[PDB]
Amino acid sequence: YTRVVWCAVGPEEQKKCQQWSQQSGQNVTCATASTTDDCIVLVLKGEADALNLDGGYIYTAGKCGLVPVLAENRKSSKHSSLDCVLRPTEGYLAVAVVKKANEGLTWNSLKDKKSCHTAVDRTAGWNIPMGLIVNQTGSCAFDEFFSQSCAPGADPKSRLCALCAGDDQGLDKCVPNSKEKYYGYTGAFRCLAEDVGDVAFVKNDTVWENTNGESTADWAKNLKREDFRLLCLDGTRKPVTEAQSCHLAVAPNHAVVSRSDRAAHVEQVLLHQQALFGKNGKNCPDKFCLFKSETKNLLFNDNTECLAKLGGRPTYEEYLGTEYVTAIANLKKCSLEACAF
Ligand SMILES: *[C@@H]1O[C@H](CO)[C@@H](O[C@@H]2O[C@H](CO)[C@@H](O[C@H]3O[C@H](CO)[C@@H](O)[C@H](O)[C@@H]3O)[C@H](O)[C@H]2NC(C)=O)[C@H](O)[C@H]1NC(C)=O
Ligand SMILES: *[C@@H]1O[C@H](CO)[C@@H](O[C@@H]2O[C@H](CO)[C@@H](O[C@H]3O[C@H](CO)[C@@H](O)[C@H](O)[C@@H]3O)[C@H](O)[C@H]2NC(C)=O)[C@H](O)[C@H]1NC(C)=O
Ligand SMILES: OC[C@H]1O[C@@H](O[C@@H]2[C@H](O)[C@@H](O)[C@H](O[C@H]3[C@H](O)[C@@H](O)[C@@H](O)O[C@@H]3CO)O[C@@H]2CO)[C@H](O)[C@@H](O)[C@@H]1O
Ligand SMILES: *[C@@H]1O[C@H](CO)[C@@H](O[C@@H]2O[C@H](CO)[C@@H](O)[C@H](O)[C@H]2NC(C)=O)[C@H](O)[C@H]1NC(C)=O
Ligand SMILES: [Fe+3]
Ligand SMILES: [Zn+2]
Ligand SMILES: [Zn+2]
Repeated sequence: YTRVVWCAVGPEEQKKCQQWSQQSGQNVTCATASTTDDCIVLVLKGEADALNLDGGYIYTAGKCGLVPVLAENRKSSKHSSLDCVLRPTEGYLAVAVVKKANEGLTWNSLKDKKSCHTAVDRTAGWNIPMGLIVNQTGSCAFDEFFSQSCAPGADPKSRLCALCAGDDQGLDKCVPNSKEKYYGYTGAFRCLAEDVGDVAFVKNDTVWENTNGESTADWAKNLKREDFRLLCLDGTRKPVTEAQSCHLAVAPNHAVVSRSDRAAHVEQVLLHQQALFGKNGKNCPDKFCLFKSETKNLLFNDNTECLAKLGGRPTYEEYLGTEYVTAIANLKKCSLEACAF
């Protein structure tokens, strides 16, 4: 049993995975697909074992029978005595971010503006904001709400992809993987930073991690936190320090999923793999770190301190929470219970 097949989304994740594979002595090997959905299909077919997923994708995976295994745990300030692996996860803050200089833009004036989304089907980038917008407008036409968008995974010729940029060669426009310039947390924040969009749907951490010298990347080098504002549901604008009083939702952390017949073994191997290449890993600062990919968030989020045990051996619904599961199901009616594949 002792060989885990990890699924990588896109060529950049594939490269990192290959490095991990070499360093793990082939205890981990690599399968690769173009999209997260395609990776879930590989796992369902038994052609890969596992991958780490945003909550929106956990919903897709879970409807198809895949189970949560371990969750991303970032650094916190509660349960400080417990080991990271045993410390309870605290979830992240889904936010809507704008430029301070874009004065008078509020939650209530988002119609017909330009939006930047992590990807279709993702928690902070899509399910939360679009679910909120569908409810408030009483309309399923979320594809006509914003004048233009970058929402990787949408129809490339549609307005929802109009702001996406693709790769260096301008290939792979609006593809839901790291090849797309504006993909994921960092890509969506870049879309806002460069004024391609008026609003970015990301998480609190993303803003902090890419401002005030935290990034060094060419587009982020010079970005200041005070130049950004958060949009609150009450129509107010707040500095990015008040994320706890001005968010769209609290999201369940990204988590590893696998088939239930492989979950126990995937868990065993990963706990060992992070002991070697995780935050305080025996071979991280010397050979390879599993949670570092130059602010690109490949395979895992770069802010992951460890993968933590779940406890309560939760179903995918228990992991996501009944509050969030029903929120997706209400949004999915616009696009009742079955596997998508
Ligand atoms: C978009 O609107 C949806 C419909 O109003 C809404 O779904 C509703 O969510 C609430 C709260 O999560 C559910 O009410 C629940 O209230 C308590 C929670 O403790 C439970 O005891 C009840 O059993 C009940 O589940 C509604 O049932 C649910 N409505 C429907 C028809 O599914 C979404 O939350 C809204 N989406 C967003 C993103 O806000
Ligand atoms: C919004 O996201 C921010 C980025 O994740 C986050 O700020 C981070 O908060 C932690 C503590 O919660 C800080 O603490 C770290 O640094 C100290 C020493 O400097 C260490 O002792 C800790 O172990 C820990 O590593 C981070 O420095 C800080 N990150 C940055 C770059 O500012 C906010 O807390 C988030 N806001 C909300 C409301 O959740
Ligand atoms: O919903 C019933 C179900 O809840 C489970 O707790 C949840 C889940 O496992 C956690 O990952 C999640 O963490 C947070 C999430 O962002 C959001 O739900 C928020 O409201 O709360 C957390 C952050 O404050 O919490 C979920 C419950 O809120 C239980 O583990 C499970 O036993 C129960 O059946
Ligand atoms: C690859 O996996 C094997 C099997 O788990 C590892 O070998 C084990 O090492 C552990 C931890 O030090 C010991 O408890 C076991 O006795 C070993 N088992 C066997 C059968 O070899 C190995 O350490 C892993 N290698 C890497 C680099 O990940
Ligand atoms: Fe997410
Ligand atoms: Zn809240
Ligand atoms: Zn349970």
